[PDB]
Amino acid sequence: MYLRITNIVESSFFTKFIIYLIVLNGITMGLETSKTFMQSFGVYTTLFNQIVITIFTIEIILRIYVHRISFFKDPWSLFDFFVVAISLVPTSSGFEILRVLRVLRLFRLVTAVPQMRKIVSALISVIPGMLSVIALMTLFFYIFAIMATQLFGERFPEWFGTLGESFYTLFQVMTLDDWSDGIVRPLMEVYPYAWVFFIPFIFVVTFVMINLVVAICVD
Amino acid sequence: MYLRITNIVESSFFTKFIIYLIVLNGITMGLETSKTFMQSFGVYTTLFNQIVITIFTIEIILRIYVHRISFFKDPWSLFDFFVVAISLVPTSSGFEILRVLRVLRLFRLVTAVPQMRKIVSALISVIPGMLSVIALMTLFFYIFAIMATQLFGERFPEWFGTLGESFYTLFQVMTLDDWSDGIVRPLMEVYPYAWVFFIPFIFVVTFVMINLVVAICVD
Amino acid sequence: MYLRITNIVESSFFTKFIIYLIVLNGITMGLETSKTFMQSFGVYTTLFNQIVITIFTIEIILRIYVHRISFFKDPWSLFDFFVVAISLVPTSSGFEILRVLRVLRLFRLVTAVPQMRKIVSALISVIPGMLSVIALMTLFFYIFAIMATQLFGERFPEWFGTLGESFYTLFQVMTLDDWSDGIVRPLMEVYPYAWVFFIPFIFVVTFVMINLVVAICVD
Amino acid sequence: MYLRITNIVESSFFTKFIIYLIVLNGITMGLETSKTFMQSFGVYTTLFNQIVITIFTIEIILRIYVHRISFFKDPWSLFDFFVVAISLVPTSSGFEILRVLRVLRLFRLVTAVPQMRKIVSALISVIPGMLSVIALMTLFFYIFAIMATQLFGERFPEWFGTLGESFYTLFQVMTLDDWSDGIVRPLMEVYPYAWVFFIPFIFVVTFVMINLVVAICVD
Repeated sequence: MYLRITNIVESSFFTKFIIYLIVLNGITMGLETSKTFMQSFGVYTTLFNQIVITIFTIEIILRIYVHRISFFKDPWSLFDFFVVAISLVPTSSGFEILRVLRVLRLFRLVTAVPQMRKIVSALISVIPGMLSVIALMTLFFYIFAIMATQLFGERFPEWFGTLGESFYTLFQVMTLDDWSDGIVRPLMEVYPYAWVFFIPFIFVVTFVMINLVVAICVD
Repeated sequence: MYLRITNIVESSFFTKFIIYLIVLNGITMGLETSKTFMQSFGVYTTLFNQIVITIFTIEIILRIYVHRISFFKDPWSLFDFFVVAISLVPTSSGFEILRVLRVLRLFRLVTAVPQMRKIVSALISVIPGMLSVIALMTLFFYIFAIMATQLFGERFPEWFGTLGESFYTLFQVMTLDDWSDGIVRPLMEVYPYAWVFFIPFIFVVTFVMINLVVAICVD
Repeated sequence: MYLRITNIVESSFFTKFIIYLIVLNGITMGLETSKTFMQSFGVYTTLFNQIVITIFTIEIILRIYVHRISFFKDPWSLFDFFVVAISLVPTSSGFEILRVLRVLRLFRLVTAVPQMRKIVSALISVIPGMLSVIALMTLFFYIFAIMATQLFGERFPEWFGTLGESFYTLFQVMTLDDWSDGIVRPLMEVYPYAWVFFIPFIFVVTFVMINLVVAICVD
Repeated sequence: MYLRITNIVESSFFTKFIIYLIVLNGITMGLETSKTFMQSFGVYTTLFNQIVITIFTIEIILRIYVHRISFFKDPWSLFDFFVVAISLVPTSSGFEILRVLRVLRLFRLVTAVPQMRKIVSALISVIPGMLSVIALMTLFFYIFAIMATQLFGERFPEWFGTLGESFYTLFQVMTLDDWSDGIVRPLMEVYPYAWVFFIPFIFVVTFVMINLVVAICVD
């Protein structure tokens, strides 16, 4: 039966039938958003969904016989597996992000369709060249997040009260998001020199970030 | 008479006459801005305006006899047709954007003056090589926009209450506009973990955009 | 006496003496900032200031005899004349920005010291290659500034009430400065679709600007 | 005994033992952030800290015998000396930033591990080719900071009242942070033309910054 199904699975029809369902379930998921649409055709699309979920597990079963070990060493397939598994965790119990994480199956449109895979791959490939810098920065953040917690967290605990809070705030300063009127002018009403912490933080972090883009512009 | 007008239309004088009108009609449109000016020369200009609109339909009519089918296959010519067409819908009925969309005719200074054609074409030409990325992202936006509507739309309906609302908010976060103090800090007073949605969102989207600029800086 | 002074003017000591005065006068101007310093040594400083202003006119007089026409065809010389000229209009009358525009003489440090000249020249030289795009942009801004004034200036005159206000507001959206929570979200409370005006505006302008940087990242 | 210790110090075990304390002390410093953690194990980790602080002085003492003058001409070594010395200044007297500056020792993970060393060095190396620009800019900032103090500091002392405040505010406009709704729109309520100061300042400064990135994307 193997070559029979290996011929079904590898069929152009099959790959296109899946791509056809993704665009439908994506279109159908934009509709589940509408409280109006749901009052009318809610029962329709709850079923249609569970239907596609089966079809997708059947496929993942079919795809596994045909590829076996080869399949659990394919990034795009591994993905597809975990993304369908999520969609299988009952519409109940645990966390309800699991109900929400179901929308991640629409990323299969990236998986199932080449050129996308190409483009995603193109992107992902740039990351290893970035890991030295990314490491450097995270060390830097960690170091500064610590200083700030112990320098401003007493008076300013919303923003710096906890190590995690300082991380969030420092991230916000890095994106240069409302950094002065939002964080540093306030801080300075109590700690006049806080500028001595943040201006250097800004230079270094933006400098590094310029460098990193230039590196991605030469590899 | 065909060649008579093909020599009128194709004449340098004809083109320079048109360009001359555009600059005048453009100057006059900055004047229609002044409620003061309109109270004095308001009548002067409304007529000046209907005049140029005629002169331009005459030209488009002329330009078409000289080119026939070659014309409705020229971007720049097609443009001026539709742009002049907008300005033909009577000053009344329907929507009032049509009255406002008239000033689109000043883009004819781009259409009728070389160099601008060069630069605009330079620009437009870059877009095809971005279509793979642009799609990747729009798929991404669509996915996240759905996640956010169902994760935050009950408590935060201004920002995430509807799929389209979420598009806009997500757009704003992506342009890194007031994202933390404006949207996520508020969100977190109710959903402590919202940062788990927006920081990853910020990374991907900022990553992708650097790559896109670096790609353009290759092609 | 000509070659005598041409040997005075062209002397290393002369130039270095001038550069000496620039850095001294520049330091003195930072001190003129202090309301304290001025109560103490304000008199000390205003005389030294007028002294420097004399010396500089003397120099500029001398420099011209030694170059004649050659001088008023030197950008950097023209600058120095026009900068020293500003500092010559008496401490009284007309516009008082003239008292303030005096501090522009510290740009003589760019003018009198090479390498700076190099760097400045390096920068300025990039400009000609940008003028087609800068023209493109100004036309774009002019067209949208007009549309916005007539679409929004009635309900929102602070931001769009006048052609000039719209220019300013459009510039601000372009710097992506507080654009959503500051301008468009407000606008939309009255004009739900204003997003159809600003998102396209934002795309084009940010596109064009990226193109301009890559263009510069090639020449 | 020299070659004995020169074989202790230069050993793989030595180097990797130091790296072990850094990642341990660094972990231990994130924990001293928690006032919870400190209420239970505060005793443990103050001593652990003093332990590592001894070990680091012992090590720095050892490393100096092995290198003598060669060491005080190594940037990376000099660093570790200063950073350990900071951590020696008693947990008392003077200022409290010295207690806080202790966390700078976690930068030894950069110093004591290559690739980091490489990356940091790669970055720093880019700096000297920026110094003409960095200098140019600081002249410009100083000039405009002076102008602003005398144009806006009377009515607007929080933002432009003092030379240093003008520097800070100018920095913020340069990072394009809340500049319009935060500073210039306000300013314009009193000085209508303030846009004539900040728009040019924005152009020059944003221009220069683009040039500097393109420079770094050449060298």
